[PDB]
Amino acid sequence: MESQCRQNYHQESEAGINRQINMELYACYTYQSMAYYFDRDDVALPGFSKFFKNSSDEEREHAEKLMKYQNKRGGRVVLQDIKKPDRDEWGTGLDAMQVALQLEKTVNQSLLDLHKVAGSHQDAQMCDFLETHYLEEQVNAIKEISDHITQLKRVGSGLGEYEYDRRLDS
Amino acid sequence: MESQCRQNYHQESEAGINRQINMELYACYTYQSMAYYFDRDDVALPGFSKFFKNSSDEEREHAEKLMKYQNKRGGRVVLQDIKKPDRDEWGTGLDAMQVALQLEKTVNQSLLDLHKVAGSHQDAQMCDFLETHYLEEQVNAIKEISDHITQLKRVGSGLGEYEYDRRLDS
Amino acid sequence: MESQCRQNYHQESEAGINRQINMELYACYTYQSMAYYFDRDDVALPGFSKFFKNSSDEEREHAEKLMKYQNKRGGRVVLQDIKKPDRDEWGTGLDAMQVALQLEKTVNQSLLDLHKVAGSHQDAQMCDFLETHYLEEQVNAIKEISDHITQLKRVGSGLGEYEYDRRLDS
Amino acid sequence: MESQCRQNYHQESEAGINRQINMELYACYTYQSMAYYFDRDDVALPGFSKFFKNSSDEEREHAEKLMKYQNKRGGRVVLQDIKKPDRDEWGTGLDAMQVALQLEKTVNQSLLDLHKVAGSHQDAQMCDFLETHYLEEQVNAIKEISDHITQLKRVGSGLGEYEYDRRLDS
Amino acid sequence: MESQCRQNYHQESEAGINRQINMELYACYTYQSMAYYFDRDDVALPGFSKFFKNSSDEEREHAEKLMKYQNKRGGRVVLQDIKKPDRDEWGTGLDAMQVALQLEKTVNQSLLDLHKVAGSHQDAQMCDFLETHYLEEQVNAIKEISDHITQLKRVGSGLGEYEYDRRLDS
Amino acid sequence: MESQCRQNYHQESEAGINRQINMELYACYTYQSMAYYFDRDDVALPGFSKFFKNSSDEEREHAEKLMKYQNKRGGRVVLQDIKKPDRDEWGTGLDAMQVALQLEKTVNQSLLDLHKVAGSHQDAQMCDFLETHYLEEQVNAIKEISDHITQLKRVGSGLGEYEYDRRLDS
Ligand SMILES: [Fe+3]
Ligand SMILES: [Fe+3]
Ligand SMILES: [Fe+3]
Ligand SMILES: [Fe+3]
Ligand SMILES: [Fe+3]
Ligand SMILES: [Fe+3]
Repeated sequence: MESQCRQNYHQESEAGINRQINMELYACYTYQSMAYYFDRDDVALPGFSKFFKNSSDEEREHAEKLMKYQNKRGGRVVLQDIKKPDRDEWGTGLDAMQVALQLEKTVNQSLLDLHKVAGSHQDAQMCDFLETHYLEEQVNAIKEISDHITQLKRVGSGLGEYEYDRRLDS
Repeated sequence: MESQCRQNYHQESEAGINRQINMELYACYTYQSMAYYFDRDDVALPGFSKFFKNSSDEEREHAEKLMKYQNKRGGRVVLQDIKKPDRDEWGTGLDAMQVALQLEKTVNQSLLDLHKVAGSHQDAQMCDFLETHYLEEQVNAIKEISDHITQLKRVGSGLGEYEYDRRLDS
Repeated sequence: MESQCRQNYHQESEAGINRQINMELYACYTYQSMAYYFDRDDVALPGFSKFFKNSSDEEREHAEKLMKYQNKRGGRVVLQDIKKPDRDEWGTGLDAMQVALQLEKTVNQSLLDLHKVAGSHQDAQMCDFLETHYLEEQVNAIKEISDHITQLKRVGSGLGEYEYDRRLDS
Repeated sequence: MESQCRQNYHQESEAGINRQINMELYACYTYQSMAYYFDRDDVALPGFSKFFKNSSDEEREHAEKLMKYQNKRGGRVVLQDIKKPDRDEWGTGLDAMQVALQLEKTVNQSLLDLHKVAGSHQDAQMCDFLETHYLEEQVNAIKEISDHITQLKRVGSGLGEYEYDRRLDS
Repeated sequence: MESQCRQNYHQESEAGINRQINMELYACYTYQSMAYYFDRDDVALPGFSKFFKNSSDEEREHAEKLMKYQNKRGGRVVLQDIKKPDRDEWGTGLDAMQVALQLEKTVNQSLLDLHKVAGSHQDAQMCDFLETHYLEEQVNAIKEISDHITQLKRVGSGLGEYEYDRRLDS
Repeated sequence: MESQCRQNYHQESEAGINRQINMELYACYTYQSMAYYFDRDDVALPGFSKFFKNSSDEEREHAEKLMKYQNKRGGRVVLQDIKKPDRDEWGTGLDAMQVALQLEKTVNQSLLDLHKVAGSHQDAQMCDFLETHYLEEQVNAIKEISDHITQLKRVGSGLGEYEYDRRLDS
């Protein structure tokens, strides 16, 4: 029952998209966890909460665009369990930004590996789709989070973290 | 490290909220699956796709409001794996609406059991929170989906399903 | 042929809603009678006429919302005769307001008994529906009519009743 | 205590108006029944529901205009029981439209008999009142419902009934 | 001289409302004290001053709504002395927020005890009134003040307290 | 710890302001009592209710301006119990206006005694503050209430009191 759409779309690329979908949803869930961690009364950093809630929404949007792409190419979406996040509590604002940077680098490596799979099969359209809609945003997200980390080291604990939280809330 | 917020909030109610969060996220994931199933080129029902994408977004919003409520009361959000949906393909529009009705009844029973836990501990605020923000919407959602099922039986397969899809897309 | 909607909805609650529907329609009919009584040429109190016509319309709206609720829960609307009002003529403005207070207290007692039936079966949603959409309005209506009665005793017969009629017409 | 208004108003005409009031209220109640029948989850025809709810409201308005007319002429409104509708369930859309046509013809015959009573007593004003505000609308209502019946026979059961329901909802 | 309004309103519930009125007025007075404490020239924290003045106004509004409710149900408002606040000076911003949290928890416990009295007498309307207009706001107020306390511990004394004062003034 | 603000501010004037604060709050409480007395279902005079609620709010505003003035001058606000009002019920509209006149004259005498204390210590600014913001308003309030009393004697009991209530509600 090969899809009437399918053309130049390798089954390895199709499986890679399904793998990437689960990875994006995993990142979504971790950011959702962080968002409500910073909403705890004994944490109470609403700027960090908003930053990670927005990051969560953006990851969900990335996953759904991959689901849409899967269908466009005639592939078939196959979902797996979304594994719960690595921690239940995420420390300081700086701690969570550090985790976010490693998470974004993990998603980026996964996308770079997916791009290699697509290129190996001369899937020129899928390569450009990944470059345009995924790879550029990862480079921007990693730079932005790195800037946040550097600034959070500069301002220090206590009042410094409070002031940076105001910046994220603004 | 009992939260400075906590008052009249039983640990059984707190665990019940965490259980309900995972249930809402599970329903979210199933609706997300259906949404992109109806986006398949060999299904191609964009009205059903939109209906289930919106249902998915609403379930996500319900889960996040429970996470917010957990924090308001001084409880602690503890997330578990989001289990993948029961199926990979969802049949006809009528088939998927039937599954949706059973899913909504499952979430509703779970909320009714949660309300009993809250009432047992005379958690009057949590009872009203659940009634106002969860129980009324479940009654409306179940009626709406039941209406859809009846109409989909009336219009039948083929052109009938196409016409009802237009109604959901409108 | 149990409705596909039905969940946590006891047949005693379903019969109680049908009983309440007939009670609301009965109150509607009595207020309609009063409205056109005060439109008689030998009564000629257009403010009282308008007050009771509006009360009649509100009772009709309450009955229809119960019919809608019956359907939402999967119950089945069963209508009975609407008994004609207790009188054909309603006396003075004060007389009719006194009858209205007893009528509203009768409807309120009936709703309070219905709420007990719902609570007995742990129908948490139906309890909140009745509290939100019926019980609060009864408390307000009873206070408002009691205020009217006190004022009508203050102003007395003749010119006093005329002046209060202007207030209701305003 | 003959009303100071009364002139050229026969007691037979006055009783006939009271009879007609009860007939209009009866039709109101039957249409109200149909409206909430089509709101059942196992019927789920919101266009038919709206059509009969509007018909119900129009019958109520006709009854109240007769009550107003009774008072204008110096007659006295005397209300009777409103008998419950002939059925609890009304079948298909076509079935209910058929019942509506017979109901409207029954009300029309009753008004035609009332017009004869008025004319017999040379009540020229009451004849014109009935012609202008009741008889013309009955002819229009009967034609409109007959058109609906013919169209519902044309479109047939299933998808046809669904499409006509959309027309009534529009 | 039982009020013509009174229905399903127990004298224990009526006394409980009068007790709650005095409690709300007491909280009002304490917040008023704090507001003008932070207006002292040797304290000079106008953001904290505004926060507690607004809290004072909200407590006054809660008390007046209970007085209004007492009258709605046919109970009789009986006022007692408003006891002066526990202190004349309230320390640091953090100190006063700590006192506010304990004050709000005291009012909340009192309302929860009042809700139990109402429920014991199956006063369904009064239960919902308390849940809707009092209990939800207490949960929100306690969370908000707890967030303030956590943030004030984070920012520390001196410049930190000044910066948080700006936040409350904003 | 004499305030850095303090200049030409005698401790007798400072104690007098604290005494006046408690007097204004006492008047506030009495007017609040009257406001909800006229909201009783067996009193039901909403114009009088509004008049005394507004008078209550104005007394509260006067007290807070004295608290603000205390701080401006470097004095220290010291609050005492607010004694409950002299009565629980306030009779007729005329009765309550009579009590209001005596209350306003009591507050006025207290302010006149405070002005003497200030003048004795050549506190020229405090004298002008009291004249501008307190003494003129007392003369206006006493005249206005006296006019109300005279009018309420003119219109008499029953319909007259009702008509004057409309004037206060306007
Ligand atoms: Fe992503
Ligand atoms: Fe949900
Ligand atoms: Fe009603
Ligand atoms: Fe008619
Ligand atoms: Fe309060
Ligand atoms: Fe004053």
